[PDB]
Amino acid sequence: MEKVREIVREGIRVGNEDPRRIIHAFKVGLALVLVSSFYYYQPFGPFTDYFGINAMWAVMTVVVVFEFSVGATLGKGLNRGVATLVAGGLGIGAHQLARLSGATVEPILLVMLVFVQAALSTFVRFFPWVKTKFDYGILIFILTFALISLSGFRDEEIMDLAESRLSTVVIGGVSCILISIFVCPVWAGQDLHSLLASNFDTLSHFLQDFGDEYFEDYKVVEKRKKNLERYKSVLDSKSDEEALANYAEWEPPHGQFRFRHPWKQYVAVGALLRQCAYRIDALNSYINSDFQIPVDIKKKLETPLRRMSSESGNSMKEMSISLKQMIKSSSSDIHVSNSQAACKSLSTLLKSGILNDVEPLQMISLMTTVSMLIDIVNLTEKISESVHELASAARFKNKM
Amino acid sequence: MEKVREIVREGIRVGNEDPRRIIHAFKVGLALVLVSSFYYYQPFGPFTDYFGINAMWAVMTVVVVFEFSVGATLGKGLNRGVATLVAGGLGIGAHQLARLSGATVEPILLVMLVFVQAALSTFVRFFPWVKTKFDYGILIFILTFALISLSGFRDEEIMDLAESRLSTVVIGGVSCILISIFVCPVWAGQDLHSLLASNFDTLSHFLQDFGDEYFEDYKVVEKRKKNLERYKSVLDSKSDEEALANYAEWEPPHGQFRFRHPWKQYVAVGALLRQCAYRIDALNSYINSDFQIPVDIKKKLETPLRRMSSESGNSMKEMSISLKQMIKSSSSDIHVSNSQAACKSLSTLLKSGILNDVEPLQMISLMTTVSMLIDIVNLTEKISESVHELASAARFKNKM
Repeated sequence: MEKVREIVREGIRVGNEDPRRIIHAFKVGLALVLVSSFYYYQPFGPFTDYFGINAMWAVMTVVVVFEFSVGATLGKGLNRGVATLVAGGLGIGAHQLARLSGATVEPILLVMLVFVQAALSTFVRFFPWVKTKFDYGILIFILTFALISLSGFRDEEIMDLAESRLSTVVIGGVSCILISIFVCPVWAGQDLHSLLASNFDTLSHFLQDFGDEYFEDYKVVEKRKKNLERYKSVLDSKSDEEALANYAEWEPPHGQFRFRHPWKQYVAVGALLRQCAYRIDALNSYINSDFQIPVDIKKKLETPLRRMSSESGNSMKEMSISLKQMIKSSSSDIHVSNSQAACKSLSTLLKSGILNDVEPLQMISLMTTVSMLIDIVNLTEKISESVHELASAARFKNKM
Repeated sequence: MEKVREIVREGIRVGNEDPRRIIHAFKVGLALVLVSSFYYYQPFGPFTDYFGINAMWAVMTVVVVFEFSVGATLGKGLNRGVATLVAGGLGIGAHQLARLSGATVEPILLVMLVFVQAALSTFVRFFPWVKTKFDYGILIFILTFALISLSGFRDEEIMDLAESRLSTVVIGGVSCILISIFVCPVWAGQDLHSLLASNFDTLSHFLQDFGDEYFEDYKVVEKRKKNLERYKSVLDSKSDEEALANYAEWEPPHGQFRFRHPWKQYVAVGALLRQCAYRIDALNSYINSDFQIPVDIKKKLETPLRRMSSESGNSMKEMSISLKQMIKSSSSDIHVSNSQAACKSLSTLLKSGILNDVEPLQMISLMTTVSMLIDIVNLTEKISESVHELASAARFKNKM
């Protein structure tokens, strides 16, 4: 049980994190049973079934194609479909050519043609473009060509083999797509939105908590995690955005995400958020440092830093709220202009030379924090306007 | 041609970048032909071949298993093997149970058992551990179980189906592994080393070029790229290290990488390098800023910054050189101790209060750069000792 206790604790962890994993776990079985039921009771027309494997290949297709998102299954399905089709055309042709050649030189030319096309496709699988969109496609290309040709089958049982494999791929993939679209869908574009909104939320949290904390047993450790991992989640979430983007470019236009939709913008805004998290990471590194500033000097500058920090955090919150609800807004304008005014005020206060009573090491630490905050304000401005452009160029809801 | 000109330019780009992609492109075809040649001319013993698909499944295995690295193919091959074996045991058993049940309630219990095991395995495919090591394994588990059972085959043609699919998977995978190991190998551990060494190299370059540049039409843009992307390559190279690590934990102990080898250390050193690149990124952001410091004040502090920058860069170069050749060294010691001395010297020079002639905005910029450099020195110390521990705990060549 002790290993079983371990596994059930981790299983229920993954469970309560997200129930859609459970619903999808059932969707797979539902699609499998649906397909096998189609092939047991022929609904209207019994096919050739010349080899007796139609059911085997339909189930192999369904297991291999079905993925989590809706775009993912749509992509694996479309790739598998078109790839098997074209590879079938070429396989039929090449085997006809081989029959044309001779009787003892048939296998040798079959070998030659398989070698050439397999080598060339494998080398195409190292491009960047194909690697991001259609690696499974080129895989099935190689697979199906060598499947059709190099099979030790007579010259007459190929005109049927291709149609068998092709029709099976079609019907299996279509079952997977329809189940995934119309049972309890899991769209990737929506997940990308909520991921973006989670990033913005976490940053706003840190900014407020910083405006509180920079001027103050095991609970220290709880708060340490409450600061560290909260933002660090943004730093290690670049491949996930990049993946949800590739999947989301396949989806069909559902409820609120119209057809021509700008995902590349979502990844660009991702990059900007990543830079803001770099800066925040430096700030946090100072919060948990060893050389520590006397509180009085930081209190000498509490005020403008307070405004800048709090107002940047409010602006991030406004962007998150306006995005997670796909609603259009303009509160970011005032909540960023206030921070600009606070920045110029801070510059003027620095012009007063009030810092002429401090040892320069403390000057190192304090001026570092000042610079980090200033850079964050500027980046928040750019993010604000970029997100504003994104929303406008996507037809968000101007109802407010 | 114009699209073809486009594609040939990109093809030759990917080509000249790395020729091992071409050699591997040929390795795939060589393995395919080898397998089909085995199944055409039975070398010693003709199998049952009761269904006429042994060649089809052998080629499907070879195309699907073969990957770039050596660890990758070894992993996909081992997963496919053990998974098909265990799934075969269960499929045989369950179909016997179904025969035990009845005659018209056979398909229903078959359905039930497939549903249960498929659903459970799909839900196991959401763990973290299984997701990093054996996702293909659980995939083939589901695949082969439903393949064996839900196939519309009589109760007597299963004792042969399992052995057919299993022996085919074995022989195909073994051909792929042997070709990939003994033709012109592409190890993943070696790639991880050279990736690490490339990271260290790029950082050293930036440090030297910074010690030159911080105190100075289209050529500005060439140098801008020569600074930006050089280090930015380290920032977006976390998933690649993480992937080469998973692949490298499968490889067999070849020439210089002994059996028990510490890859997790290579990823940890990766994380530390990533932090150093964060700092460097802030430095570069200041280099390309708009508000610009008058040169004279920076010249007031050129000297200790010069030593610190140059010596950290030299220390990084020493680590890279000692690692890329798997040779052991101790030049890092002196080349880091010199930087420590320079840091204390800089602190003392700051104690002279020489900075009492500067407007505090310039103080913001200058103290920011000072702090970045100091933090980089400290991180370089930690990286130095961590890499030193790594080398020692891996038995590097103490010949110098």
